[PDB]
Amino acid sequence: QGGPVEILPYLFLGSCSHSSDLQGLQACGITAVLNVSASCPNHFEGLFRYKSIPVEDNQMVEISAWFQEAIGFIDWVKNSGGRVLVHSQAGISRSATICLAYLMQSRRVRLDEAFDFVKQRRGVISPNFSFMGQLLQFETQVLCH
Repeated sequence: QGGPVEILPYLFLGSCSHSSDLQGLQACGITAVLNVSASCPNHFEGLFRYKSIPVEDNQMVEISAWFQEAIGFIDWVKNSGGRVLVHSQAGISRSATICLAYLMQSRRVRLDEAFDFVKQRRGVISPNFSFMGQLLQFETQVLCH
């Protein structure tokens, strides 16, 4: 029971085909669009604020470089923009991971309570099933740093 990701009525995230009806419904009344494609951190605005995150092409694109970018783009929209929607590009939870950083550096809940809030269990990326070691790493990475 999961798939689509949505944090509060201001932050929205997709993942699989659900990103179509979702990104479209919000598109009608959207403000900041996190186009996870390329062109590095680009700040366009076809309709309001188009954000572009540099994606990669290997395994699942390491998301350790979008920590400050995610919380800087998502927070910059909630503090002035309005609604930020992160799109996907491989039926993966990469987009939900970006919003995770926001809830971490902004809500201070670490990937533990943050991942548990953005959605329910069932949904582990990369080799990380039945394991509780990854915790202080992302914490000091998105919060402390």
